[PDB]
Amino acid sequence: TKIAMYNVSPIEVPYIEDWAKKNDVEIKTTDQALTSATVDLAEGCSSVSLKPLGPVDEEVVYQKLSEYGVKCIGLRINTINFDWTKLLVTNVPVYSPRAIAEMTVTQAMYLLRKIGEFRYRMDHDHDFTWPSNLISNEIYNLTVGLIGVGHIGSAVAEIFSAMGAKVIAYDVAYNPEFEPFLTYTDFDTVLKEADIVSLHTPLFPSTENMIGEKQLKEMKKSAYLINCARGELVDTGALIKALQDGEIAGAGLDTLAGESSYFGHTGLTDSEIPEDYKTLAKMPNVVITPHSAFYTETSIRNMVQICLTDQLTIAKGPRSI
Amino acid sequence: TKIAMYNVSPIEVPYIEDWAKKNDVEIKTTDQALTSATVDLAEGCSSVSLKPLGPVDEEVVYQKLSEYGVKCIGLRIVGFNTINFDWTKKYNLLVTNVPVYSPRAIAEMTVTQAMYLLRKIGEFRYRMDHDHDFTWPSNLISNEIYNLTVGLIGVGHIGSAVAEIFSAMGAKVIAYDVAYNPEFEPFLTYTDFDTVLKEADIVSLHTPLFPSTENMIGEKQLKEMKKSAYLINCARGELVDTGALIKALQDGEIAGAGLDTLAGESSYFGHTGLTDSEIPEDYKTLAKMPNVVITPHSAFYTETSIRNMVQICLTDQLTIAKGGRPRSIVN
Amino acid sequence: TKIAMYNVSPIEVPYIEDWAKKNDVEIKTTDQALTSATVDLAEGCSSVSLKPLGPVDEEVVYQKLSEYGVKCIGLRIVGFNTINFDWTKKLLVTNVPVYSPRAIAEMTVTQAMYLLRKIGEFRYRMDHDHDFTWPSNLISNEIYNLTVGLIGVGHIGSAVAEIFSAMGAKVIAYDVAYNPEFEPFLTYTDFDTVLKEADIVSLHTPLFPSTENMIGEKQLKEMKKSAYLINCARGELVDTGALIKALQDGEIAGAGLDTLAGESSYFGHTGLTDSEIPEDYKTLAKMPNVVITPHSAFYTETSIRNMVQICLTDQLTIAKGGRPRSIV
Amino acid sequence: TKIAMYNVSPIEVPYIEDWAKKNDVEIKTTDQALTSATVDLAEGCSSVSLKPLGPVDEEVVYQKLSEYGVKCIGLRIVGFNTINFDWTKLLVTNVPVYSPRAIAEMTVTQAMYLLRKIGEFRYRMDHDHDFTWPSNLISNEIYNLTVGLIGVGHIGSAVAEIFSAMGAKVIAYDVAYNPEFEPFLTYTDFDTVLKEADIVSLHTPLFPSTENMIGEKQLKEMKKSAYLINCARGELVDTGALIKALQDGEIAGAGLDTLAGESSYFGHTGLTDSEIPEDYKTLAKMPNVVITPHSAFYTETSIRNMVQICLTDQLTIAKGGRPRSIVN
Repeated sequence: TKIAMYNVSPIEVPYIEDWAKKNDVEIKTTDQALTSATVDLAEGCSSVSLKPLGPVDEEVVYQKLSEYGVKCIGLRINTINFDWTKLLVTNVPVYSPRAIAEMTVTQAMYLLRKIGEFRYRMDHDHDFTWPSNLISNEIYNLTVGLIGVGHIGSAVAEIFSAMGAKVIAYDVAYNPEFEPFLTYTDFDTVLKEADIVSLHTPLFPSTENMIGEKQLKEMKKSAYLINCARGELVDTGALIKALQDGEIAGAGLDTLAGESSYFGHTGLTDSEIPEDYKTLAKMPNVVITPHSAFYTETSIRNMVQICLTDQLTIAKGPRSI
Repeated sequence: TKIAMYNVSPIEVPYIEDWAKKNDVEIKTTDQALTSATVDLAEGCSSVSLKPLGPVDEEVVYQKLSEYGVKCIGLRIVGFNTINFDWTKKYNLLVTNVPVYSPRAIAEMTVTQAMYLLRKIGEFRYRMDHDHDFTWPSNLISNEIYNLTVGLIGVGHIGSAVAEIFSAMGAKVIAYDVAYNPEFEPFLTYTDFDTVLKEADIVSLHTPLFPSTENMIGEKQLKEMKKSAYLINCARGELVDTGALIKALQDGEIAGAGLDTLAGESSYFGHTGLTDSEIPEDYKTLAKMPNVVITPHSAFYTETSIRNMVQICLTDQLTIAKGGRPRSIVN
Repeated sequence: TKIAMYNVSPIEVPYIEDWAKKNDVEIKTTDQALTSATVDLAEGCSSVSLKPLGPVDEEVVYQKLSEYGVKCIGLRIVGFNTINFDWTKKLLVTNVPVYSPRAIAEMTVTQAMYLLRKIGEFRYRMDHDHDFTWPSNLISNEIYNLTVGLIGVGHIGSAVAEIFSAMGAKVIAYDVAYNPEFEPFLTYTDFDTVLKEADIVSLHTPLFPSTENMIGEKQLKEMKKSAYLINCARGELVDTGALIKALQDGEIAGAGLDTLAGESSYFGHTGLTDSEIPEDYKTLAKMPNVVITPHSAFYTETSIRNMVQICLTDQLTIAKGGRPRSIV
Repeated sequence: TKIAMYNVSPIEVPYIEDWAKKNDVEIKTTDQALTSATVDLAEGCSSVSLKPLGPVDEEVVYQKLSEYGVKCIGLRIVGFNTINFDWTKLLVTNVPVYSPRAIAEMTVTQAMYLLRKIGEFRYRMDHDHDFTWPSNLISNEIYNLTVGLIGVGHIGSAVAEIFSAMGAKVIAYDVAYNPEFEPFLTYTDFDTVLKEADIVSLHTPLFPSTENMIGEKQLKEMKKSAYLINCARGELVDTGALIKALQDGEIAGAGLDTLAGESSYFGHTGLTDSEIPEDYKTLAKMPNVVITPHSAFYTETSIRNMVQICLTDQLTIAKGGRPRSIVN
């Protein structure tokens, strides 16, 4: 059984070759996205694997898939026109909840200890003193609020509750197994009571700009906001006003609305990076990361490996569909 | 029953009045140092309490103290170097300190720096802001903490608290202490110094500072660490030979470092209006490094810490007034 | 809208009356099973709700159901096998898949800690020998120096892992399927190794034909003499004869059971003759290194609350042409 | 540098031998108390180690020890009442902290066993032949419960870390404040602990002022559903009061490792019926009580630490150290 991969980064490669040899399956690979110009590669292959940057719109790819004997298209992570697939599609539902959870916790502790604000005082004003307004506090004294909790949210809960924190959380769906770690309550209560706020809901039209002005005047003025989920969840401009006028204490971001413009690219001009970004990046009580929350060996390993072993069971007869 | 308080900063005040209500003790307060000028205020007090900025230099102070009948000089800090003890025995004067005030403050700073470094955060921001580069390079992939072993040198209040925390998160904690405490076995495994350095993905210092501990971390010790590993010092600068740490980072002996305290820190931390002349190249060299984070000995700086420095001090002195001797007494 | 409930227990009532006054919904109830007779109360209902002990084997029930404009049968348990599914082509079926993982994880843990401390063994020497000494063969250990092994790890296996891991024990586990969300709490490994290394072996696979009698002689001899076997899963995972033999010979050090092969005769029954109660129960039950409970791992307020509320909320969702995921 | 050891038991033997072997000391041993016949063994030795059952009250032994030229009496327990300090005039060292988690774990174990009603169920199964689930034997998940500690030291705090990890709310009364401890518990007053906890655990030391600290008034103050755990010291509880409160439904059950008046039979065999007390028998017959014979301490770790902390203390003595274990 032969497999054909697409969109591969050099970092995915080692784990690919480790699976290739471990499951004793022939694998062919390439960094380029799957097109009509690269379908020729899935010859013999029991499956094609993608990790798409973009839509695979043109439909003759599918024609060639089922003509070549490909049983399945397996993603490593909606980019698939599902109408044309009537081939089996698969995804990678879960790669490392702890990855994004750990980034979340990290950004929140950095801000809490107000490290960014101290380094500014130190480096620009040359002020190595301890001001009344920069006092910090222990994590167990705080109560954390989560807007949306799934695989990523719950890992965040287990960690903070473990550190002694009260976690309170709003989700439209009751999972009982989470009760050891958090108290379910309403949206507003979460915003009102929480010293750290972490976004973990999905992205839908209804959820776009979930967080804007109201919310921020509504947060504790001493609260920090954490978004390791999707930039479209936050009204960015709103955030920027909120921060300036001090309606929150800080924000930690792994993502911003319109991030695809510059996240993932290199060698940009001052002109190609947006001012809202440039403005936040400059705030000592903010931290931004280039959507890197997902980026651990475990994430990489599981993005490749889950999909290939799946792909092996499809060259014979799993839940990923 | 009366206590005189010195060196009070605004920030202590609410814990001060708070404690004075909780216990029914009368408190006189001042933001000034204890000297010949101000010893007056100790009148009819059982104890004075300080958070000193310098030696208590004047014999007169101690004499006039035991002459008022002040039983004890309570410090609101661990440090008692600022007290002349020849003279505290000469005047039959007790001295107390606050040795333990908020271990989780520091353990939490420790963890925070570890995690920040581990997620390469400062290194991404660098690529972002200065090379205008937002890609994920190969060498900046991170790992989850439950896959790592964290290594403590010195396991005291702070060390064990680091252990309970990183252990709560599933990391393996190994540690070297000269002293065995069964209390800590649920959270760490004791090993030897050499091994802690050798096996650890994170090395965190928590031994006290002695002559026998000055420069405990040096060239040989940074050579023995992993290329991948991070050095954390939220303990004391003097544990680290700074030049050596610089050399190690530059030479890629280790991957990064988190510092709350520096050797020779005492001449710049907690100063303002410094001009480049008065801040060292030591600190400058470390601070431009994306894989280094430095805080200004702020590991302790939480409301719990401040509060406890007030209240632990004041109840220690209240029990001295009552005729007790608290273990906070310095001998 | 209307929902009718059968198999209701006194304990369920408050939680139900709460969902009821909360959702603006009529609920009519009865302690007795769904049948030819009692189908008559499902009139006008969007749904019925069951917690059955027998198959609902009468066709008439189903037909009169689709006759009343009843949309769904919602089980308040996991096991939907008490439904004939051919006839449900008339009718939707929902279940309550997860209600308290932790209820069972905490029973599991309690029984382990109890044997590990040898309290039943001590009370035996105190009460029968008038002996209050402390013998060599009764020394115990701290949980963090022991390694806990899981055969099968689901919602329950992971909750258990979470707890033990949190107390500082090492956890190993065998599951046919890989779940990344469990790595902070356990290490995956092979079946054999779970048995060979563990000090406590707990079972959390599901009952299947290919799984019936998972634990027999081979496996018990392979466990550590000092190990403890926990079954808070399903009795049929364990061959009672083999278990009895092993405990008797010292091939394992003890066992905690909430469940037993054959248990249906007597679990759930009162006023029993000594005949009505089988000898293997009485034999394990006479042993001080055994603890047994009557299939109440599940039994907490959280489980009752959630078994009622999840199922009703699902029924409402289906009363509004919703389709919550507990469609079966 | 040679050591004499007294009171050794079969289980200690191995850690003794492994430590003498690891540190190059010779040790001599004997199972009887140190008195004036066996003192003859401590000749040439730099220190002794006992684990006493009753007072060393012979003066020959003290001055014969300082004649043989021994420097300290190392105890392998916390309890020093047995050494006479008039006669030590000789240093005395004890072993103050040997395995907090051993006691904290018995505390937790007993607490979970109670909380899950395994004893009450065992009674209904074995005496009533009743294998059903009653309303009063509904149980609860630990994270929904709150744990109150009277007294918080090495042990009470270890109990706190454990219950905190499981997600319970922990609260404690102590006369002293321990910053190290705020992550696991919240300090408060005595009344409040009794008033709000679903489990009460005793961890205060025994002092004249603490004798009968939990008695009639305090038990009326606890909740009908609360359990009392005493893995601390029996004289802390008024057994009469406790028995009668259990009888009246003032509390829901209790878990005990120690009893006011235990030293008559705990650690003995084989008593007559007259020799095991009425109170004990009353409690032991209560399915909602659990009683272990002061085995809370009794682990591998504990035995080991008792031996090795004492011997190494004694070795730092022979080379001229004066370790903090010195009690004068």
